[PDB]
Amino acid sequence: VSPPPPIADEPLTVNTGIYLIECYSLDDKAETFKVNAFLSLSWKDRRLAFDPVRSGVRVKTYEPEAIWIPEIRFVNVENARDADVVDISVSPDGTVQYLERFSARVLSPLDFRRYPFDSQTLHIYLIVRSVDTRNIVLAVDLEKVGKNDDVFLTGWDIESFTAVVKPANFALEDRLESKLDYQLRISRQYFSYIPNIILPMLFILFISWTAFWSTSYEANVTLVVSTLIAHIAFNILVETNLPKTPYMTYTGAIIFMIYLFYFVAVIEVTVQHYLKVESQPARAASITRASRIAFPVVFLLANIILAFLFF
Amino acid sequence: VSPPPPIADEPLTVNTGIYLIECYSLDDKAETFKVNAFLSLSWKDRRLAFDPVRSGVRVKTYEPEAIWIPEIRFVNVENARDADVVDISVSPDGTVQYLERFSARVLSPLDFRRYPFDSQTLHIYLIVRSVDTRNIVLAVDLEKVGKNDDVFLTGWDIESFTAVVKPANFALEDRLESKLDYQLRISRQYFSYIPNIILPMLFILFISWTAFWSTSYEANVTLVVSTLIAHIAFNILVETNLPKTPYMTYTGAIIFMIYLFYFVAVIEVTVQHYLKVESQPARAASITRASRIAFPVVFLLANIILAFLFF
Amino acid sequence: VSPPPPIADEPLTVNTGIYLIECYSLDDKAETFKVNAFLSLSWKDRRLAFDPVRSGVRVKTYEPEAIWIPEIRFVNVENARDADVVDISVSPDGTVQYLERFSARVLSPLDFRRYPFDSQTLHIYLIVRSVDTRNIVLAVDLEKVGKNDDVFLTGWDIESFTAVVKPANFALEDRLESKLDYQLRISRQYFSYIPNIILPMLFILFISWTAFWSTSYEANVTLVVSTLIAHIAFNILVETNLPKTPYMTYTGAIIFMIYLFYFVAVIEVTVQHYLKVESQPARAASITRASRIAFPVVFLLANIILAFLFF
Amino acid sequence: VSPPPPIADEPLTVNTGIYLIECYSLDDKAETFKVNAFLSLSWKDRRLAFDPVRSGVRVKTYEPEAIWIPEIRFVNVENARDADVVDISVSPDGTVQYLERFSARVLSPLDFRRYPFDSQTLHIYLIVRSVDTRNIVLAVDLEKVGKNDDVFLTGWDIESFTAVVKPANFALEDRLESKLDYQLRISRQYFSYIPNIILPMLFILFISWTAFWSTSYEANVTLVVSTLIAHIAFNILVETNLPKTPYMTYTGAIIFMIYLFYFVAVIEVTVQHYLKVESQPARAASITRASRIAFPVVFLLANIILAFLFF
Amino acid sequence: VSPPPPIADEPLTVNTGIYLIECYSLDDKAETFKVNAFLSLSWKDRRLAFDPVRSGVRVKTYEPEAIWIPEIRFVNVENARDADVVDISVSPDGTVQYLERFSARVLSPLDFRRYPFDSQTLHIYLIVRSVDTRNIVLAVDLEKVGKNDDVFLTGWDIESFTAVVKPANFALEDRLESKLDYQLRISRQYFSYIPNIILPMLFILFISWTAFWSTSYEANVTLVVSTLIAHIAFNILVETNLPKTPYMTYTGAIIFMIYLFYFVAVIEVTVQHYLKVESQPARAASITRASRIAFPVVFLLANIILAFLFF
Ligand SMILES: [Cl-]
Ligand SMILES: [Cl-]
Ligand SMILES: [Cl-]
Ligand SMILES: [Cl-]
Ligand SMILES: [Cl-]
Ligand SMILES: [Cl-]
Ligand SMILES: [Cl-]
Ligand code: NA
Ligand code: NA
Ligand code: NA
Ligand code: NA
Ligand code: NA
Ligand code: NA
Repeated sequence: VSPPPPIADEPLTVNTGIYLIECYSLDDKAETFKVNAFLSLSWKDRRLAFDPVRSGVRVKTYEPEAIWIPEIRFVNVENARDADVVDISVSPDGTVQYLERFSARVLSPLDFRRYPFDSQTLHIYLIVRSVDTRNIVLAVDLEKVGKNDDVFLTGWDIESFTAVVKPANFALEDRLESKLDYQLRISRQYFSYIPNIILPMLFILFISWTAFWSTSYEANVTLVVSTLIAHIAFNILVETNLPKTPYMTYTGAIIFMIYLFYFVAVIEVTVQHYLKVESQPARAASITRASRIAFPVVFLLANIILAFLFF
Repeated sequence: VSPPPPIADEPLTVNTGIYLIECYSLDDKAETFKVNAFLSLSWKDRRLAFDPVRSGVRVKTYEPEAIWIPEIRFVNVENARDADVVDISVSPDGTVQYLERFSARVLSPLDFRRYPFDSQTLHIYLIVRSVDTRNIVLAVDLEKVGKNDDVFLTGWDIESFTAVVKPANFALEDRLESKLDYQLRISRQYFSYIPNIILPMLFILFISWTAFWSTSYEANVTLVVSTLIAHIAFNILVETNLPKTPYMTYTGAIIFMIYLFYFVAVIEVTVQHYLKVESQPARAASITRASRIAFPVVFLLANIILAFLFF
Repeated sequence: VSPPPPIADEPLTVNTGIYLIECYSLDDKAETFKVNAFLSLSWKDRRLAFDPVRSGVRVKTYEPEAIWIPEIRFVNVENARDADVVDISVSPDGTVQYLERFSARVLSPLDFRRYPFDSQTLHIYLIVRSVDTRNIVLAVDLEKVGKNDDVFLTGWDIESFTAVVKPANFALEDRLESKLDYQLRISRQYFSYIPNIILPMLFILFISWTAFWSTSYEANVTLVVSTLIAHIAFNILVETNLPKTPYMTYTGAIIFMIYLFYFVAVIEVTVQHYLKVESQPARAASITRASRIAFPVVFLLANIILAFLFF
Repeated sequence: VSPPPPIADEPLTVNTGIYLIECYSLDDKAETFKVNAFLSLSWKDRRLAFDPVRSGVRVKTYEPEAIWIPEIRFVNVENARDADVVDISVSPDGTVQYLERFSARVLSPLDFRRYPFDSQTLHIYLIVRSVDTRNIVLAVDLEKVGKNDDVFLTGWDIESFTAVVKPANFALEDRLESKLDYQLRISRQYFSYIPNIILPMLFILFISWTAFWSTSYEANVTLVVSTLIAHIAFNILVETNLPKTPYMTYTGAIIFMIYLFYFVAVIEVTVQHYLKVESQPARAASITRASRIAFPVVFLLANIILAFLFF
Repeated sequence: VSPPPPIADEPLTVNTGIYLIECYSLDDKAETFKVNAFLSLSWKDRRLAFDPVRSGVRVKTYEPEAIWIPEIRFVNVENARDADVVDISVSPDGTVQYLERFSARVLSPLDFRRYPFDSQTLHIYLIVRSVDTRNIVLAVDLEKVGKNDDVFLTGWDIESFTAVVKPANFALEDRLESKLDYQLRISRQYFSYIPNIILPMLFILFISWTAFWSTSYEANVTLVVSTLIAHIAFNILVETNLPKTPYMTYTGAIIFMIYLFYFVAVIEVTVQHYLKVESQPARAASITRASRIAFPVVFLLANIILAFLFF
């Protein structure tokens, strides 16, 4: 088999569509997601044309090996897609309608800057390479792009699944390549982060601030050091759910800042004890009373600054 | 091979059945389960009809390649099922009996709202896409739906395996699609959660309440902060066995609420110490004595409220 | 190819044997084990019979495709076995000798009631489904059942590998099915649990009891709470190596009971401090002295009761 | 099929190229990385030459089975590459142009000495084994070596992808072997290590040094021991992201050194308490005051020495 | 295809060789290692004899399916090897030279008694089963046994790769089997265990001994209990890298013994406090002073005894 011959000098247009059946396993650390979908292909092959009257058939079915089929690949996949051909239908003018169901693990970078209040645009890049005989170009049949209503991605909200209609045509290894960008827009369900990480982390921080209403150094050291350790546990927990980024994430920024608050609280607790031992408690009392206001105020303002820089 | 031709205009009815052999790996985080089962298919193909008197044979056995077989797929699977054909039998009137043994990893959402006292309905969706020549519709042969007595799903009780007899017929990418819903009803074995998570979590909480019978601030801080850390460990342990949900689970609610009790216990311990330092112990004594009753009472009532909202 | 025809009305007897080459990966949480073995099959096929004199051979070697071979399956496997045919040999009277080497992941429930002093019976269920043409029944050739001397299952002692000689014949979807039960008896190597979990867990408990020889409330609180946290760590460690069971395991029972001992030790430490503060130390001394005997005595008796109930 | 015959006595030159499409999963512990790339091959097969004016066709497209193709393998792969042939083109003179898209998991040792400020040279070794008929030698077509602009390796910066043009020709098992070295130069994005591991580890260390401004032994013991435990947690966290090395890494050296600082701080806190109990506080005061300067000074100098030895 | 016929009555000798290309993933817990190697095979099949004059060629190249190939298997593999035939060369007398490149996960028991200062002998067992027509025996061609210079097993030193030249010929299921033992001798790189586990574990132990220079019970309890918890963390860390053994490992013995030292240190700290409360500090001072010498001395002697018993 060889590619369909051009009537004039035109490129062969392969119309495409992706219909999502299942979306699962969005792995943040790996920056991958698994997909199960229909891939539809359509092109004209004059050599397969027929007259309906003398044939007695309005449509003709073929086996993949019997006819020429464009070698369509995904750019951003781990391994080649697992595909099973569903149907190959030919109309009288030789218009081929190809349908396959596939499953693939897709590599798509994620922007963690606003985590866990982030949104992402996942990409599925469709590609075809041209042959010596002719140039093969991809197109989007919008009527064949979509997703099942039941498509759920655990921990995410699916906003839209659209295709950038104009392909990116370019040369690769001295042959032209036609690339389409299918975009799946998603937004993270931040809900669970509030009772599981955010609030517990705030509670332990506020508990360390009770040391500003205590003159007991031994108790103060216990309050600040114990809560700091619990903060380290949350920092470790958060970083296990995320890849290493060359930038600060919103959560990472807050987590990092909270260490400064623990560090300054230890200085305050030390200064307070030192003065009381040096028979200067009036003074230590001034520092402690100021700290009761300063710590929550600086915490609020620093958070407003951070939220502003990130959102 | 091509589909059996219609006598009139009727759709081809493919009778189905699923008989569960093994159920394993119900993964809560992934919202998947693995299944090993028999898939039974039955349809009439008049082209295969024969005379039983002259043939002397009641049944003819065919190889899958020799005859036309409907392309039956599962909607909610990770990858296409791993199937092995067991038997193909044809009756004299041309009724085909197909039997395969398959294994598949099934995607089925779980409702964690009542965890670990939850029940689930797992789904296995069977599907067929109509061909250009004719419309294919699915039916349930109840005589071929079931499960082996030894079918065990570790940590769950299997209640029933039934099929919704009426298929969901709909158009998808300009063809008809016939979908059947096989339902596996299961209930979680909550037993182990009691001695492993629930009771240990209650013991540490009650231990924090012994601070209401102590005037030692240093010991009190140690009691409340140490048990709080142990509570954080249980919170982390619980969240590792569960996916992130856009809602509160029953366990999540209790775990979250317990933080409030630790937070208020720290305030009480602080207030008590502050008053004793300020030479107001009679007052501190009133707050501490009230706390001895208030803490267990509010804990009981808050739990009754939560159990009511969730069950 | 079709099954051997019956001389009278007899079912076809397929003689079986399993010879274990390798046993590995007994996964307690998954309740699976991996096996690498020889599967031997033998049956009479008269159509294959030959005269040794005429043919000039005493044995005939065929390829699997050339002759009829029974469709033998394993019931309790995750996926169908990975098998490679080693030999097919036909004797002059049509006695077929089939040999394959296979590997499979087997599902076999485990009873954790006596963990880590437990013994198990792993099962490998061989099955055959009858054909329209004839009924197929399985038998055990004891001369072909065994295991390599070097077969080792990490963390277990292999006791025996035997087969229940009488098959379980039953109807499944109006066809006879013949099931054989191959049993691998194993006993857990409990050794390492003693220095790694049991003794460390007892040491920390005994350390909590030193609080019965101390009047220092602050030190007592530190002793009991710190050791309780270490006990929580061991509880978590143990539960990670085990699946969730709808029953109490021996270790689970001891682990759970030890919490009660920590809880009562906290009450004692609290009561002691409360009385001393209330200027009643003579009394507190009576409770503390009683506790020094009561705690180890009740611990020993409770352990004798538990060991009795479990063994 | 057999290899192309030599015109004189020359070895067959197979021109190669690797074009990276995707780079993912650089696993530090496993010392592996996954790659998805184009592999291009070119050689002269005179038996395939044709006339350009007579034939009318400028290029002939063959199926892999139709022609002789050199058996090209990767040395440093876990399993054989997953490959799909994209195109085979023959020019009039018989120059074959082969193109495949492959995916592979590559074993490539990493030097962790400067971790997390390390750079690596990943290798992809291409190999060909000569045949009895003739010797096969590899060459690099630099026009066919490259990488997609979008190639991202999470947590790393990709510097260059080049090939050592001169193959390593050697005898192995009495036949010639021709090996090419493709080099992917990468540098680790150390950014995230600063707020996640480095700074938290420095903060806890500085917190231990507040014990040099405290006379309270009980508080000092709590400060030094608690922070040491947090240091152990960071040591464990770091070692989980790294394989075991027969050398010290930069981070490993710092982590190890910090233990010495905790050890000496415990000695100081002990010495201070001992002297105060012995009614020698003037002296304990001299040791404590010296420690306030000595600890940060020795820490700075030891770090300058370490950075010098490692960079 | 059938086996080559014997000239007299001798068994067919299949000469073997294994050349290691890659060694990776030595998994201590699983007692497995992955291997990528060349498997060379050589046997005489006179039925393949040819005249170079008539056929033109001096050596014939065959496809595996075209000729008889001995069914060579590995005994100790999880699944059947992933193999790809590199060459099948037949010389005029009928001597076959077979070369395949394979990858396999090998089961090989490990002796952890001296861990992490242990050495191992990994085995790769090659096997052939005899057929009816004739007996097959294996031999080692030493010229074809070896390893690539670049072969590295992360965390191990490779000493030698040799074969036991004499096969183990034995009967199995009424047929002969010929088994060869390929041995890979390795020694563990213990380096990293010193700064990561050994020294940190010794530092925390020595820190607990500072309690012998302190009269503060509350500080002593904190010193001994905190370091004990850190010791538990190291015990857990070590046991995660190792399988459960029915014997004591060297590290396991030291780790276990250190618990006894913590237990006795708690007794000492308790005894000291008890006597001081009972107004007997002179005596308490004698016990504490003795402990300062006894603890390090008994620790040194117990380690000399253990090192002696293990090495
Ligand atoms: Cl693809
Ligand atoms: Cl499917
Ligand atoms: Cl099976
Ligand atoms: Cl029955
Ligand atoms: Cl029957
Ligand atoms: Cl390869
Ligand atoms: Cl093998
Ligand atoms: Na084609
Ligand atoms: Na068919
Ligand atoms: Na057969
Ligand atoms: Na070829
Ligand atoms: Na304390
Ligand atoms: Na063969």
